Amino acid sequence: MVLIPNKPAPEFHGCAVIDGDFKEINLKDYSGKYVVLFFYPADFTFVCPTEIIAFSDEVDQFKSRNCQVIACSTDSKYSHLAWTKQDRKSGGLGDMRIPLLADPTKSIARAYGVLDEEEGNAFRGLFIIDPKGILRQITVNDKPVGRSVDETLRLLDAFQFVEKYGE
Repeated sequence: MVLIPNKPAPEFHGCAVIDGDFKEINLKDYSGKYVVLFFYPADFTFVCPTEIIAFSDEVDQFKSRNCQVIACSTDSKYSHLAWTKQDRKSGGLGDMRIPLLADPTKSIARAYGVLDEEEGNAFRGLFIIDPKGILRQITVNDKPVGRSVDETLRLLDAFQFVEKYGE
């Protein structure tokens, strides 16, 4: 919808696969932490399992900034689980260090305004949310083009800097 920074981010709950298990997560569960919520389309893709792997591999950098990264797509909780079990060599996902939140009702994606209604999957949206649950950053790419880990870290730094100071 009309998503705007400096307003409370739309709340979301759902089943996410974490370390090979189904756990229910809620945006409120991360109160006190920064949250990067990023959506992707399809799954076991011939290109770009790599983008998700990219963020997973640098998960250390996000834990460092007191930030929880959450990946999300319009697939079922079971599809996600399958992607983890598939190794990286096959077009799979290998080991995952960040939660895959499943959005099969498409409601979370439509809530963050990133749903391609014509095709039924999400755009490449990225959202940064405050420890108080306030939206700080909105990024949406056309489907072919992916996201930088460095850019997300740069933004996280800027926001956390302003949070401590402001100049």
